[PDB]
Amino acid sequence: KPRYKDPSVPVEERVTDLLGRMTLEEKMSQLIQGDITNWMNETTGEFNLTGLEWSTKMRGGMFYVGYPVPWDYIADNVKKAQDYILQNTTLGIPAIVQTESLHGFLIGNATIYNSPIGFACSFNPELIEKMARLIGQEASALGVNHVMGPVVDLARELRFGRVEETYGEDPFLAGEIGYHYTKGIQSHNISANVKHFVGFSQPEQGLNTAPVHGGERYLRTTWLPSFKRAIMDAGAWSIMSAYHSYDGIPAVADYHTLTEILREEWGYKYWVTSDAGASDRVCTAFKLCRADPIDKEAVTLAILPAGNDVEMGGGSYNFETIIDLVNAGKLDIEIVNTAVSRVLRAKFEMGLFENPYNAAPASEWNKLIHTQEAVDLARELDRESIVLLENHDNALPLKKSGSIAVIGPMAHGFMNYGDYVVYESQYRGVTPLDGIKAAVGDKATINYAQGCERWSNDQSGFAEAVEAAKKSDVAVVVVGTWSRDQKELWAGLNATTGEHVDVNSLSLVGAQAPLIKAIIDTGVPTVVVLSSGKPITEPWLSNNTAALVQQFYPSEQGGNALADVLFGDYNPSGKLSVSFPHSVGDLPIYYDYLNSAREIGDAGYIYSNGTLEFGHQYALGNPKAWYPFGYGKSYSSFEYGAVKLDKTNVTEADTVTVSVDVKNTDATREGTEVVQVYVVDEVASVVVPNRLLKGFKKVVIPAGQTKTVEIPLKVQDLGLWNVRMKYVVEPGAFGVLVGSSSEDIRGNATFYVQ
Amino acid sequence: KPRYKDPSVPVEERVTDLLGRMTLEEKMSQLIQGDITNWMNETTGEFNLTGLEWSTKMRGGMFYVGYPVPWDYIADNVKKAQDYILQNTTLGIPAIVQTESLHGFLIGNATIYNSPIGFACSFNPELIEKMARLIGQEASALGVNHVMGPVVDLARELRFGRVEETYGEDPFLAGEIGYHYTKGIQSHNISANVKHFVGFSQPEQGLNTAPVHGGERYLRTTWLPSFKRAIMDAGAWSIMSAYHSYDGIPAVADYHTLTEILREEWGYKYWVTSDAGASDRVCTAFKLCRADPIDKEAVTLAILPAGNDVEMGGGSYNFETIIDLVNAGKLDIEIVNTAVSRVLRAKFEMGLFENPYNAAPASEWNKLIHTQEAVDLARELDRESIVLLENHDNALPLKKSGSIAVIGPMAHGFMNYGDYVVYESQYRGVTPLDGIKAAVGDKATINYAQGCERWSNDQSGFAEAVEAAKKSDVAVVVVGTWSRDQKELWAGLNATTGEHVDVNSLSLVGAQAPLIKAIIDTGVPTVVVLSSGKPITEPWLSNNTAALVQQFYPSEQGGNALADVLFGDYNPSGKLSVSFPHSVGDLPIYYDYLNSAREIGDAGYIYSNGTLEFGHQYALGNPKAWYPFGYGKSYSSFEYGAVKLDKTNVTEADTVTVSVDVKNTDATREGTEVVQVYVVDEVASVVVPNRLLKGFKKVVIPAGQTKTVEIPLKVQDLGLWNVRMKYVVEPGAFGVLVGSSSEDIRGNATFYVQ
Ligand SMILES: *[C@@H]1O[C@H](CO)[C@@H](O[C@@H]2O[C@H](CO)[C@@H](O)[C@H](O)[C@H]2NC(C)=O)[C@H](O)[C@H]1NC(C)=O
Ligand SMILES: *[C@@H]1O[C@H](CO)[C@@H](O[C@@H]2O[C@H](CO)[C@@H](O)[C@H](O)[C@H]2NC(C)=O)[C@H](O)[C@H]1NC(C)=O
Ligand SMILES: *[C@@H]1O[C@H](CO)[C@@H](O[C@@H]2O[C@H](CO)[C@@H](O)[C@H](O)[C@H]2NC(C)=O)[C@H](O)[C@H]1NC(C)=O
Ligand SMILES: *[C@@H]1O[C@H](CO)[C@@H](O[C@@H]2O[C@H](CO)[C@@H](O)[C@H](O)[C@H]2NC(C)=O)[C@H](O)[C@H]1NC(C)=O
Ligand SMILES: *[C@@H]1O[C@H](CO)[C@@H](O[C@@H]2O[C@H](CO)[C@@H](O)[C@H](O)[C@H]2NC(C)=O)[C@H](O)[C@H]1NC(C)=O
Ligand SMILES: *[C@@H]1O[C@H](CO)[C@@H](O[C@@H]2O[C@H](CO)[C@@H](O)[C@H](O)[C@H]2NC(C)=O)[C@H](O)[C@H]1NC(C)=O
Ligand SMILES: O[C@@H]1[C@@H](O)[C@@H](O)O[C@H](CO[C@H]2OC[C@@H](O)[C@H](O)[C@H]2O)[C@H]1O
Ligand SMILES: O[C@@H]1[C@@H](O)[C@@H](O)O[C@H](CO[C@H]2OC[C@@H](O)[C@H](O)[C@H]2O)[C@H]1O
Ligand SMILES: O[C@@H]1[C@@H](O)[C@H](O)O[C@H](CO[C@H]2OC[C@@H](O)[C@H](O)[C@H]2O)[C@H]1O
Ligand SMILES: O[C@@H]1[C@@H](O)[C@H](O)O[C@H](CO[C@H]2OC[C@@H](O)[C@H](O)[C@H]2O)[C@H]1O
Ligand SMILES: O[C@@H]1[C@@H](O)[C@H](O)O[C@H](CO[C@H]2OC[C@@H](O)[C@H](O)[C@H]2O)[C@H]1O
Ligand SMILES: O[C@@H]1[C@@H](O)[C@H](O)O[C@H](CO[C@H]2OC[C@@H](O)[C@H](O)[C@H]2O)[C@H]1O
Ligand SMILES: *[C@@H]1O[C@H](CO)[C@@H](O)[C@H](O)[C@H]1NC(C)=O
Ligand SMILES: *[C@@H]1O[C@H](CO)[C@@H](O)[C@H](O)[C@H]1NC(C)=O
Ligand SMILES: *[C@@H]1O[C@H](CO)[C@@H](O)[C@H](O)[C@H]1NC(C)=O
Ligand SMILES: *[C@@H]1O[C@H](CO)[C@@H](O)[C@H](O)[C@H]1NC(C)=O
Ligand SMILES: *[C@@H]1O[C@H](CO)[C@@H](O)[C@H](O)[C@H]1NC(C)=O
Ligand SMILES: *[C@@H]1O[C@H](CO)[C@@H](O)[C@H](O)[C@H]1NC(C)=O
Ligand SMILES: *[C@@H]1O[C@H](CO)[C@@H](O)[C@H](O)[C@H]1NC(C)=O
Ligand SMILES: *[C@@H]1O[C@H](CO)[C@@H](O)[C@H](O)[C@H]1NC(C)=O
Ligand SMILES: *[C@@H]1O[C@H](CO)[C@@H](O)[C@H](O)[C@H]1NC(C)=O
Ligand SMILES: OC[C@H]1O[C@@H](O)[C@H](O)[C@@H](O)[C@@H]1O
Ligand SMILES: [Ca+2]
Ligand SMILES: [Ca+2]
Repeated sequence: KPRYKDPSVPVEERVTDLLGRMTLEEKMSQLIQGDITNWMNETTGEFNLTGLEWSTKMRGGMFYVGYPVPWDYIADNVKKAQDYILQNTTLGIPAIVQTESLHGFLIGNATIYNSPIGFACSFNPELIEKMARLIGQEASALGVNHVMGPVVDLARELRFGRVEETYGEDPFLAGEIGYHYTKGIQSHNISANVKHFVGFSQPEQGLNTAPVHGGERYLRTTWLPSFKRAIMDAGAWSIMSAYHSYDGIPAVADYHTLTEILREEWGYKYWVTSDAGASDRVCTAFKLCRADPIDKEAVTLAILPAGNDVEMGGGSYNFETIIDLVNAGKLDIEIVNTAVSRVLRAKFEMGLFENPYNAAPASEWNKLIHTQEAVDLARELDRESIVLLENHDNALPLKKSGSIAVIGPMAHGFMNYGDYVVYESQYRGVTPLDGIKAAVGDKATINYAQGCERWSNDQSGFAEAVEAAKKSDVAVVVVGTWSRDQKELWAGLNATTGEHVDVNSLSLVGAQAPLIKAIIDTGVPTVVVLSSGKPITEPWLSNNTAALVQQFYPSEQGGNALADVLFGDYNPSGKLSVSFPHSVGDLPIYYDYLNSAREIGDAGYIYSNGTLEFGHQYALGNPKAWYPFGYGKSYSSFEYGAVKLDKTNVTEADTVTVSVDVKNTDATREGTEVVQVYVVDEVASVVVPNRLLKGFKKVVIPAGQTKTVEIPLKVQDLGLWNVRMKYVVEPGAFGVLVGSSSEDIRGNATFYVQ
Repeated sequence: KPRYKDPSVPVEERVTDLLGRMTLEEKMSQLIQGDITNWMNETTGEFNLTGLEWSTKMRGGMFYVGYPVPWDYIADNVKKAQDYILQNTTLGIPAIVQTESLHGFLIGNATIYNSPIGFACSFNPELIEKMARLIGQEASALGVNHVMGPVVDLARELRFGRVEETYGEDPFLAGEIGYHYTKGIQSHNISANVKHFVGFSQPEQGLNTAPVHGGERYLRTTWLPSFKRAIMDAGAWSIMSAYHSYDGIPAVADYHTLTEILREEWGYKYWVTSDAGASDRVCTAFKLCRADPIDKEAVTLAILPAGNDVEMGGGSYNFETIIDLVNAGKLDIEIVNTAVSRVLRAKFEMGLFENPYNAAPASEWNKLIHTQEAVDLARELDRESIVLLENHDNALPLKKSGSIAVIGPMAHGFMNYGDYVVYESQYRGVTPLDGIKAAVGDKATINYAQGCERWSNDQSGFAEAVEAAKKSDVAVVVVGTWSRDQKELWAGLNATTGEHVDVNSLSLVGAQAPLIKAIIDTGVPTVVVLSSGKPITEPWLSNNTAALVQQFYPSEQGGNALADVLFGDYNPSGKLSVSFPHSVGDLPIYYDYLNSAREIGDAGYIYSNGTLEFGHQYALGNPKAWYPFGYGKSYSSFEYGAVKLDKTNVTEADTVTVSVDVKNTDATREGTEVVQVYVVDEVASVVVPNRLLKGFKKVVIPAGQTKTVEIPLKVQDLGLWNVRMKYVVEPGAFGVLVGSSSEDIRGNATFYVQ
């Protein structure tokens, strides 16, 4: 009876015991990612035993299963791989089984939630946790025990294609959502995988994987906090390192971040994997070794001792030279032993040695995957993510009567999903047109016209659209950006957002802006719905439409959720997770800019009648956000009382509770507000962000009633990185600005740290 | 009599002697900038004795004289200040007498050279040195002994209003020009003033004085090298610190840069002044101390011990609290003593204690200022800075015969000077129209038409322009950007470039692009001249005009210089000092991007007929330069032979000389080429720039002849900053790429470092 098999023995002693029974070859095998296709034929489902035996021996620690196949192909062949480990290897080390989960378990006919940038707008981390739990349920059903999420990168570069995959631009919010997500996944003993460590998503020129300029204080002030919450506090069992270099040091090879910060400072106990092909990039993109033939040893010497424990597939599998480098004396066995230990500790605490078989039987899959609870939750969360940008003279909510024109490329014909959905997902789900027809039934006339193709400047289709609008009491125009599923994205089909789809303009592409202009000119009240993955720059829309609504890439219930809002069954509650600029010329546009930024001189202006009004910052434009972070209106209005602090004179050990009474001045309907708390460190030893979101609360306030909102601020989380790169909460004054948005402040107070 | 007065005693013992006799009140007075208007009425020229006595006492180390007044107001009131120091103070410490010299001595009716971004295109640093020498002549004639330049900031953020004030985007070329300029000035015992230390010109959003994101490897690799050549090798007697923060440490308050790098590592012997009001900014913009009432003590404690010796005017004169900080035990007298020493040491090296009186007599000023030598040099340097972008079917050079149309707002009416020009300068100089009339005389008919105003979308004038085109054999259209003189810029008049004039678009403002199209559509061969202070994004110009010419902001001879190129008396030789992007959405665009940047995937495209070809980087745009760094054409073609290296296997200590034979293949005419040499560090320990200019040579090659060019590369200048932030020249291969531009490479070789 070997000690590592005994669950009453403590985790460290189990790891120590298993580690001393392993050959170097078996150690290597834990640190190299395999793939299910090594033994599963992707088109037929046929099983290659030889392929299984080799993959287990050479790269058996964990394997990827994200292919667009039927459910049984994954379940049967995961099961066969775990049967084989258990009965046909000496040590029986269970496999970690990897897929994508970003806004849904990446398999055909599982539940699709709205894209991350969108559900960040909900400001509802409890509901996001519920989502992660149901995602975990769907994945666990087929034998998966690891998911490659959450993404805790920040949307600080709007031209970048993966903005949609983030939880917005603010460290705190992305931190809270990442924590709740990770916790909901790990409730099912499924490993999360926090990505992409660290500083990834401010690439130069906005281009996918390009390097990032920045210093250490910005890394520690802005980029790392969202990793810290998911890692230390939610106990994430795995981390993915990134494709970029940060101030010239590749993320996959950065000792300072991967070892000094992650292990020494934060106490991280588990493993880091490279991104896909990111090992090879060390020679091929960064030029830190010879690319042809690729210097496998150099790759390994750069990334394993830095702290990147596991090499992912998609590269040249450079970690096969581990054995050679250990025998040459060039790599100490302890470095390997530490990486292996990190992988095994994860597996013990996940419970994999006790229950390695995860999958439910074939007959239960339909009762675990795409359940009503999950569908309903997708509608609920999507509905709570929609942001009302504008609403003039009670144009919304619409009446369920009269005639309604439904116009635009995004209104029907295809579901406008974000990236990280499976092939052909776009052919199911509730479109905006579907949603509107089902909301009105027989009580109103719906006049549908496509208007234009999203990918064309052709205006052929405008006459049909204009006619639709002119014979209607109101017009809804659905436009935006679009992405592609995992097959069509990498086959090169046209898109405006997603991984490896970066833009040099945030204006509506093609015929979409003229389409809107054609409908407005009819004089019919025109509501624009932006259906998209990131900000869109059309400032003229604000005051030239009846109303303007933002639904970031929808869920499979997108159209029901949109109509819930359009017709008033749900009073819209979303707040912006990311700031909207006036133009791509104005970037970056994040609300948390350091003091001495943004607010400098006078802005100029180009009028639509042709007049130029010259200014300075800028000569003919405006560096201020068109819409700031945390902006969002309601059909109700909210009145804030005096802000009240439970403590005024405090120590860095204390918690200052922010209190404020919020009244719903709407007599007829219940309304939801997101009370936001911004902390300002008034006087500092180094330059700090002008303001920071440090707490918030989403509250449902009955018509005419008042609710008391309490938001805790832990003083220890409000510090800075001083000139010696030490974290300190300096004695002095801290402003507390409480509001409806990052600019829309309704009250303030001040506490004093001693 | 005292040892500090003795020119045989060495400088360090002179400084010691003088310092030991000074009161604390006298030491303060050295470190606070005065102003000549403290005793000279700007309007009348009347003398305030009281004012002089107060200024000398409290702020008499140095004073500013950059006011738009007559020559005698500066000369007489400078002399009265130096007379008063000698005769009526105890110690007789002569004043440093400060003005602006950026592209000309800043006083009415002096010689105006073309803007720095322009003269960097000459790639002719010996000629720039002559310019700096004549500039020193004009300044010295009126008693000035210090000039606030060169600008060694890099043009890395094209939205920033001060691109025109830099020598382009490249560290090497800015370092060479800065050195030569610094030497030309100091040849007259006029102190140079290397600005703006350090990392100023990549402000967030491009806004004036906004903070900069970057790490220390970027600072060391890219920003510091231009400072280093001017400071360490040219022996610059002063430095000015900047308005910005770099990774959240204010430039004015950065011990690491101002002291550890600048003194401990570079051995810099002299003094640093703040920028204008930059002291106050520690509290007011950066919020590192109370702003109202401003914490003078805290400002002083932040900047003086960091290594910023001297406080400029334009703030609250916070250094007046030095005396109080010393009395309270909070500031060590030795900090003050070192700052003063630095100022006094500079004064001794300048020879000021031996010759306090600079000025020439009133009767000689017309023989020292605006001489034919300076004026002619202005034309020569300007014509050498013009860059030929396109020239289809030998449209250029033009014939001095037939009819010529001269069109556009910048062709006549005003001179399109850059910033750092004095009030009403724009009403003198040679316009493009002036120069074109003088070139042809009566041999050609010249048909003028303004076309449009630069500041208006009004197209009233287009008929007149079209008409002028239709009755000419060829058309010249001069459009671009504009700036303002020192009064008009700061009184808020309209502009597209200049200090505090930043832009969110690089497209032609107003009617200028439709003006061009109107003239083109007429069928008449159209030559476009771009007259501007930064890149302009109009890709369609390249293949829809007969020729395309860049003239960055001209000298007072700009029209002649332009005419000299257009009609072929001078064969154009300019090469770009900065890269031209396709759009403002494509930024940044510098040629020296780190490996893994710029060249990532396929680019999309928007056809003029509306068709959309979707790509990836970007969906509908191109991140590649429209015109790269070092691009420039000739009326001749150049054929490059084999690149040879005098040494192949070398050490850190050696110098590798590059050699190549270049043939002018034009039978009829002499041609100038700028052979440029790029180094590639092929395999590195950290991520380095993809290629860097490390050498060039401008060569005049006769018709049909071949000329051997030799460019030296010192190996110790080709290193990087490794993972421990040490400078090292790592053993291995270095590629040598020899070319007509940073893209257009014609030959190569490799040497190896052992
Ligand atoms: C079953 O799996 C093995 C892989 O383990 C396959 O064998 C490989 O065949 C390819 C041919 O392209 C060779 O390049 C490799 O060197 C082989 N590797 C090994 C380890 O055998 C085999 O082709 C698979 N068979 C089927 C029918 O799918
Ligand atoms: C997650 O994994 C842990 C580890 O296997 C599970 O906790 C154990 O459950 C058994 C009962 O089957 C208990 O006797 C042990 O005391 C528990 N161990 C620890 C360390 O807590 C847990 O049940 C699994 N959770 C889920 C949701 O499957
Ligand atoms: C953008 O993508 C769509 C595919 O979603 C392209 O449309 C198809 O084009 C082919 C012709 O090449 C037709 O046979 C298909 O029937 C079209 N499908 C649809 C749904 O229209 C579209 O042409 C692409 N556009 C651009 C500009 O690349
Ligand atoms: C001559 O210079 C002195 C400066 O020493 C001027 O005196 C100042 O007068 C103004 C009145 O507007 C006050 O704000 C200052 O506080 C005074 N300063 C001092 C130190 O006395 C004097 O007014 C000047 N006279 C002129 C130009 O005619
Ligand atoms: C620049 O200043 C230096 C220092 O005052 C001048 O050099 C001195 O000139 C005297 C006679 O005129 C010589 O006898 C000394 O040997 C020189 N001293 C040093 C230290 O060089 C120099 O002439 C000045 N240059 C100009 C152009 O005015
Ligand atoms: C840009 O500035 C110019 C001056 O260079 C303005 O033109 C002047 O306008 C005033 C009227 O306000 C007149 O008194 C002058 O006669 C005008 N000068 C010229 C040369 O025409 C111009 O209006 C400004 N434009 C904008 C849009 O601000
Ligand atoms: O429909 C509601 C109104 O009943 C009222 O409560 O104000 C809400 C917000 O409207 C303001 O902000 C958005 C802008 O578009 C409006 O002009 C402004 O009144 C609204 O939603
Ligand atoms: O007019 C001269 C010609 O004598 C010849 O030598 O080529 C020169 C360079 O021309 C090329 O580059 C610029 C493009 O505009 C041309 O079409 C291309 O042939 C030219 O200036
Ligand atoms: O057996 C399951 C079904 O119960 C479930 O509802 O659909 C799954 C996915 O299969 C369809 O969509 C994706 C493609 O891979 C298949 O070809 C489709 O039939 C089934 O596996
Ligand atoms: O978020 C990461 C991406 O950065 C990256 O491009 O793809 C990853 C998924 O990689 C899988 O697919 C490709 C295979 O080669 C790998 O082995 C897989 O793990 C994302 O999670
Ligand atoms: O006397 C000199 C002239 O010799 C010189 O050529 O011009 C100088 C500047 O004079 C004009 O420009 C600046 C303004 O302040 C003056 O009032 C102008 O006349 C003269 O000082
Ligand atoms: O290049 C610097 C600029 O950054 C700054 O804005 O102005 C300086 C000139 O300062 C003079 O003008 C204003 C006065 O208050 C100062 O005392 C002067 O030295 C430029 O050199
Ligand atoms: C899967 O099976 C089919 C033939 O039955 C074949 O076309 C395909 O290449 C197979 N793939 C592998 C890896 O064996
Ligand atoms: C695994 O081991 C068992 C013996 O316990 C055997 O029955 C089975 O066939 C083996 N399978 C493989 C694939 O080696
Ligand atoms: C729309 O009008 C409102 C009120 O007049 C104004 O505050 C807002 O700035 C305008 N928005 C835009 C984008 O012009
Ligand atoms: C254009 O709009 C602005 C609005 O105030 C105004 O100054 C100007 O007179 C208008 N111009 C024309 C041509 O109507
Ligand atoms: C906070 O402390 C200051 C210390 O001077 C005191 O004036 C003030 O009364 C305190 N406030 C409260 C609410 O106790
Ligand atoms: C200069 O003198 C005039 C009148 O002689 C006076 O009105 C003006 O204020 C003075 N200027 C300054 C700046 O003192
Ligand atoms: C300066 O000194 C001399 C005495 O050498 C005296 O004649 C003159 O009046 C003094 N000037 C002033 C302004 O005090
Ligand atoms: C102009 O045409 C040339 C020659 O075909 C081509 O290489 C170049 O890319 C074109 N430039 C632009 C900006 O269209
Ligand atoms: C637009 O130009 C492109 C040039 O390749 C061509 O393919 C396309 O057919 C043109 N447009 C139309 C409507 O024919
Ligand atoms: O080239 C690398 C890329 O190739 C694609 O096939 C994968 O799906 C991506 O996730 C991967 O990063
Ligand atoms: Ca503070
Ligand atoms: Ca090397």
